[PDB]
Amino acid sequence: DPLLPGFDYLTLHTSAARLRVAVKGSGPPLLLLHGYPQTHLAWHRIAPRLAEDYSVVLADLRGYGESRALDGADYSKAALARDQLETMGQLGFERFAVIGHDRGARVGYRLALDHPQAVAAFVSLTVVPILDNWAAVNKVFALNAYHWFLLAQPYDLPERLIGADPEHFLDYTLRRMAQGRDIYHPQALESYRRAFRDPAVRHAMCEDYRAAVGVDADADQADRDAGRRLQCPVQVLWEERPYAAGQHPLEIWKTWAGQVEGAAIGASHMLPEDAPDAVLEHLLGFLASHREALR
Amino acid sequence: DPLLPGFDYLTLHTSAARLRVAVKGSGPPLLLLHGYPQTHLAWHRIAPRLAEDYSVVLADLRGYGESRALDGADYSKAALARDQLETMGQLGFERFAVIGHDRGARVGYRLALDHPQAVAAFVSLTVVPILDNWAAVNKVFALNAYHWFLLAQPYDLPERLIGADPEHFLDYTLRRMAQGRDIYHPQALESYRRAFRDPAVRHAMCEDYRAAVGVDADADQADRDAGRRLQCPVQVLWEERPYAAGQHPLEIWKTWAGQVEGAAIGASHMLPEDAPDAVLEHLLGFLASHREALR
Repeated sequence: DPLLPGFDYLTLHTSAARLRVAVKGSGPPLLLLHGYPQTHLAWHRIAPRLAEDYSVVLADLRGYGESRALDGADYSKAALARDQLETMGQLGFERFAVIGHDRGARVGYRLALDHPQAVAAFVSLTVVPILDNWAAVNKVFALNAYHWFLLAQPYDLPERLIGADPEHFLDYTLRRMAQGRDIYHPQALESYRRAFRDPAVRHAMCEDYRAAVGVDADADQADRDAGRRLQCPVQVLWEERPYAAGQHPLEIWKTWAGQVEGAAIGASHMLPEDAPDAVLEHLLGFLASHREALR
Repeated sequence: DPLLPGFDYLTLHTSAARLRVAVKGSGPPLLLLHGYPQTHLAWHRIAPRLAEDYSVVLADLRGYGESRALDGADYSKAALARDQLETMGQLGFERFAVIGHDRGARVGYRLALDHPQAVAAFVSLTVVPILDNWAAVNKVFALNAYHWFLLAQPYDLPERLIGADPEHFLDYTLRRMAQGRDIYHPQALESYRRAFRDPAVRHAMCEDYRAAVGVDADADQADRDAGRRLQCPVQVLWEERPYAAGQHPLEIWKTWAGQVEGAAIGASHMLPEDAPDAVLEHLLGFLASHREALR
């Protein structure tokens, strides 16, 4: 079966970037933002169903997939959030919903915090804000999430290590993230592979991880200091696994937003590809219940 | 000037290993154990002065330098501590002092805990027990010490990453550890380089880091559970830098031993090569004050 039947592939030119987007549908707009180490194809099992009722926009994040900075460039969440405002603006949308997974949910919440008039609703798949992740670091988190600390090392240490046999590191990572499950469509896999083989993409990924340690975390701290919260309805869909005290995703989001719901999904971290029907059921229910927000 | 003038280079055959040792001197025995990513040459600025008054034994740790396991082998601190008992035994010593740096101080304290009748005195350069290190893990520790979490990843992930351009990773690490200071004698450097270019050595280093997460930490927990402490005089020489509450090396050692002294040294982590005269002053003073222990 076809990946993204009827999606129109575009390149958009912004002030700081050349961005790959794919679009389909009619009605209220939804922007869907993939994570690491993937691309917009990560949404292939979800986006077509959504395009039956909504305007659907899929982007590659700056530096990932086929999207690229024009330059020394800024790969901070704030900067990639600006990319999203400009992308949706050009396509004709000043206000829209945002559904993110992994790094894209990080671009998502930054965008909703910086530009609350632009974000109608926000869905996070598997993510809480980086400020909360950093406070929870301990031995087992650093082991499970070792790459968060390797990829943030100064330029060019991690680029040299991951750049040696790129496809091997890519595949290993993907298998680990999926808990060994056969969820990667063979054609989407070659797309994830060719991006990771591009040294520019690997560099942009490292820059993302550096920004997570630094400027992104500073931004989140300044918001918590100001008591600034997301102003729209929020849904969080999380991986079913134990959460320590204070680390439950629903409880964490409730400290960032006045209007929060969510649900556990019995699949791996890679929710879009591993549990698309479960996710879709919750997404569709959430967007329906908040159709007034989308107006 | 010559590295290790008058040291006799030996190979010793134990039950589980083929070990490189270098020896010189006469009088009470001292065993000196290097750290990562080095070899016994790391002691070249200290060992000759000590051999003027003591029997001096330098070893390469199992898997590092020219030492190797006979096999699937065990690279846990307990196992390498057994190597030390056997090495000193063969050379004619049933009881001896132990001076360790970095990983060798970890072999050292395990040996002193498991075999208190064999250890007359113990010096740690830059090290506290791994149980204490794990309890202190937070965001900045995982960034500073990223390799502790990369090298512990399942076989063969880290071996593939570090094995790509070995000498480049080796040199980078060495420069980072020395805080950019020109402390590496050009001939000792080629020795550290040729070991790291050996895939067997890189594998043994990863196994060390895995054992630190697992069996080593379990061993330390079981000792603390039993209230078992080192029975000999202890000296700790530490890098002059800020220490958080409960993390001061002197305070930590006092929870592991009844007889503890120490001092801050104004140099980098690589104390044997960066501050040999400062270290020697404290070592010599400590061994002199405890000459009754050495009997």
